[PDB]
Amino acid sequence: LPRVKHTLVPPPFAHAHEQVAASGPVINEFEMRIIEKEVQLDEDAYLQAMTFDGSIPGPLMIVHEGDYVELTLINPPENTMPHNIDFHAATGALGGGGLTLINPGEKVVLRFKATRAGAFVYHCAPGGPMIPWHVVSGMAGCIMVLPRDGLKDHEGKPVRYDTVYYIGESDHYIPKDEDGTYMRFSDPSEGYEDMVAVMDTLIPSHIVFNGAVGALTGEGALKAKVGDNVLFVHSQPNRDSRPHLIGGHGDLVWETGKFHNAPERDLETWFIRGGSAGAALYKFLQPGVYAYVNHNLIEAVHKGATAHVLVEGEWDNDLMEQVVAPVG
Amino acid sequence: LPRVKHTLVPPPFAHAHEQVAASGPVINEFEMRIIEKEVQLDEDAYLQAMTFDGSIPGPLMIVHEGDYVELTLINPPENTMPHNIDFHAATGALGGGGLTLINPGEKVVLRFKATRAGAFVYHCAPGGPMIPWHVVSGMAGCIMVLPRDGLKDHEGKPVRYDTVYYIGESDHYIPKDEDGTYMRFSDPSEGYEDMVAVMDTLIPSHIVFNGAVGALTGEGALKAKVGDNVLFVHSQPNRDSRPHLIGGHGDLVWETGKFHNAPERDLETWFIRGGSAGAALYKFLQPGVYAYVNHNLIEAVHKGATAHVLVEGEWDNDLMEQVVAPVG
Amino acid sequence: LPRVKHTLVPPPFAHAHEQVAASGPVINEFEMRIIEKEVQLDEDAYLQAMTFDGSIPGPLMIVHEGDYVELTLINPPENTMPHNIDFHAATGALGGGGLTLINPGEKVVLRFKATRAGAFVYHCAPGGPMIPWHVVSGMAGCIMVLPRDGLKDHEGKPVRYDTVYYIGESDHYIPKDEDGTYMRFSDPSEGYEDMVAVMDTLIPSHIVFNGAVGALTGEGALKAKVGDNVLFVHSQPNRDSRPHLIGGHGDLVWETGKFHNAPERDLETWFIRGGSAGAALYKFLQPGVYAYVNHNLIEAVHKGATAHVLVEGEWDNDLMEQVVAPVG
Ligand SMILES: O=N[O-]
Ligand SMILES: O=N[O-]
Ligand SMILES: O=N[O-]
Ligand SMILES: [Cu+2]
Ligand SMILES: [Cu+2]
Ligand SMILES: [Cu+2]
Ligand SMILES: [Cu+2]
Ligand SMILES: [Cu+2]
Ligand SMILES: [Cu+2]
Repeated sequence: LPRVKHTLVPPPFAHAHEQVAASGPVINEFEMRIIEKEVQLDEDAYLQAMTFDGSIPGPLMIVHEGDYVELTLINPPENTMPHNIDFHAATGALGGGGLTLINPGEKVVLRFKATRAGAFVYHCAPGGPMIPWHVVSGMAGCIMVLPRDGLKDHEGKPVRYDTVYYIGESDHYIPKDEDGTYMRFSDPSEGYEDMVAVMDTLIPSHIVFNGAVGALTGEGALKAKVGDNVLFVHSQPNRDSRPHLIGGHGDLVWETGKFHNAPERDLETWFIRGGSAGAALYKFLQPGVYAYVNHNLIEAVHKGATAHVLVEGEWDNDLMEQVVAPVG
Repeated sequence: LPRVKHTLVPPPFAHAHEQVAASGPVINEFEMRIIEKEVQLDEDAYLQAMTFDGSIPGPLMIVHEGDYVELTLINPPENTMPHNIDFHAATGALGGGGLTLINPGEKVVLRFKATRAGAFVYHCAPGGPMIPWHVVSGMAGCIMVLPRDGLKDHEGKPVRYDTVYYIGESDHYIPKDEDGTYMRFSDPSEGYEDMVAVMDTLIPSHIVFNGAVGALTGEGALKAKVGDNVLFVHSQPNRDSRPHLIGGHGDLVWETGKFHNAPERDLETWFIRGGSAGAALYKFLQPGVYAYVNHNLIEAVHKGATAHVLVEGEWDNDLMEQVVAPVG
Repeated sequence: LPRVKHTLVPPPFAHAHEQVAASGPVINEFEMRIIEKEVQLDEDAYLQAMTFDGSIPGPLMIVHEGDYVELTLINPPENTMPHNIDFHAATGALGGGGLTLINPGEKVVLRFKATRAGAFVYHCAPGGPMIPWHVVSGMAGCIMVLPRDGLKDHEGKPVRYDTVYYIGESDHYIPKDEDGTYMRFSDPSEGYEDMVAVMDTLIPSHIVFNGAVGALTGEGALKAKVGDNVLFVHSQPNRDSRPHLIGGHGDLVWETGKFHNAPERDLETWFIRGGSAGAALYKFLQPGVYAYVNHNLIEAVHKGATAHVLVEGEWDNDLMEQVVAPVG
């Protein structure tokens, strides 16, 4: 088979690809380095992060149904623990976790057949309590396996996107000291027992897109223009989310994320099950600012689950118009 | 276009309408007044409420797909803060929020095209932390945009309801003093910081239908008779719910609430995503008392998410019969 | 009508049955005894349990659509409270709860027509605060009503399972003393007020399959072989779950659990609404160990929602292969 070496890019962007496969099955070669590091989630809050390739979420991989995926996974000697990878896209050996456990100073190569079309979570899952802990420390991403002939709507008709954005949502459990200030540690292990107590409450201290509060706002805002059909691929490896595009809709939504299932239409809010990725297409109709949020608004605003989309184009008063401006 | 002025009625009832549109597109004129006021949620518990039209939820609006909606929104001078409105039914300007921000002593008129069929949440969303706070203080309702030719089942066949009820479910976060008694305040602002702490736990103190524990029980129980096809439109603007009609089913369920998607059948329990409205039709077969509940039973019973339906008619022993009464 | 007396077996197994009905409608006779008893959930944790037939979950009943179900329910004199049963499968009288309330030292016989195909929760629901309390003390099971002609896929084609397993997931709220140790009581009533406080937080202390942490692991692991099509019927009577078969998929998934609705395909993770049962079929392709988990991984690992499946057969390197073993 032909082998294609890909260069991953940081989320929310995606490496170069084509929606409709240009070839018959290929072996897609990917490489990722595991990076443990403290990251700043908010002005007053830090996480002892464990990442694929230095980003939360890990980068998006895009392949086609029937392709193979060959991952070189490296755990550099400066990391402090073993890691592995479980692809929900894959069949067998706990998604690949049972064949990819590597100590710092080791690498491994896993191949699997992308037999099923859909956006899928991949995440670290080293065993026992390590499993949730690695995941809630940021060790999860997504692979999108597109049908070879691209996406189809509820009627089996072609649908093409102009832009794909990968929104990784992650819940985190940062402990606080007696003074109510978030705690900081030398490394992940020193913070573990304090983090476990917060985990056991099941209440996140933070719920973020692209690894930090406000990551996808300001300079990081998503960009589009009126007329663009945009695919929003949204992962949540540990906890449910309820995405909503404020001022928009889900034109075609695969909330369970698997492309051979008929999508729903016209959704106001959809549902991402913890442990999964979903996808929604919207064609922008109005210019302006949009917020993409988890529509538990406390999670959106207090916990950090808000992104912005900035949309260029011309306003359509037939869709919406302020007939009388605020007046006494 | 023809203009139709509607008189809203308090939930769970709905203003006069016809399921199948009597006309081609019309401009539907609605007016609502914002009312801030303390409301009693339970025997020992009060909320500093912010409401559309003095009710939690705000009243149901019913229009048809392709109609326009023209809302006059008034913030009377006796209120203490700015408010706006975001219709999930609408396209652009954050659902209308970006064009409807009004100070006390102001009004605004917004028009939008109801381009998509479904039950949709509308809610206040003034910006930043104001967003969840206004919503969890009760500032949310629903608009139902029916297909011009009325509802259709999974086979595209006409389905007609005899009665519609709008069940608005709302989560609230009432703080407690050191003695464990729920706190009361002079106004919403005086209660804000205490309420924020409860919000951050993500645990509601109360989860209610129609604005109070027991609101839809006793005198407020819903009414039907055997043979009635009843549409239950159920909103939850901030948090998930899992409705269940005890002793019944969802005959046709649009849990994501959008009428051009095929409904599921025969559901025991369905799922309303926080930030959305869903709808379920049931044709009553047995007389008696039914409870309509959020089927997290702790939320149903301890938090307040229980309504009753009282159904007239004749019992059918073929469906169910007590063959042997309780005996030693 | 012909009468068929069934002998229930403890979960996760199912009493003898045939997927395709061998007959026209029959009256299915079942008997269950209510057993109150302390059960051990984990090494350090006990529950004051209330059970159908001495198991959490209660045993699986299997019938066909259009059959009748006739339950003899016995509350032996050694129990301390009244109990009843609500079948979500049934129509009228709060699912049968209104006709089955029995004191210790009493029995009752309820008949209902299994008019709707699907997996359905049954649970005790004696009234008011008793409702959630009985349920979270373990008093819930499942009845599966199969279409008379067996299961059909998304295209209406026959699908046959080789094995069915009933996974009952239950949330529990065990209180802790000042020393942080889980409390133990003489009986359910002595533990009630302490348990209520934990319930009101909505945070389970434990979330288990088959009634205990690790119940479906070790000796209790589920068994299959490559090529087996296995139906996983999964109930959760009070709280949502998000099942995932690690290293596998849901080939055909009815997450809302009702067999006349088209199933989704290729799911990584699916969603069981609290108050419902869902079902997923998977045909095993790789041998080895699988974990079946609630994919909130904190719930899976810290709270107890993990089961194992041990699968015999031959490994297929085309699906997955470790191309390079861990190396420096
Ligand atoms: O619809 N914005 O919460
Ligand atoms: O089915 N009543 O919880
Ligand atoms: O996919 N195992 O969490
Ligand atoms: Cu790891
Ligand atoms: Cu996983
Ligand atoms: Cu407001
Ligand atoms: Cu909204
Ligand atoms: Cu009971
Ligand atoms: Cu129930």
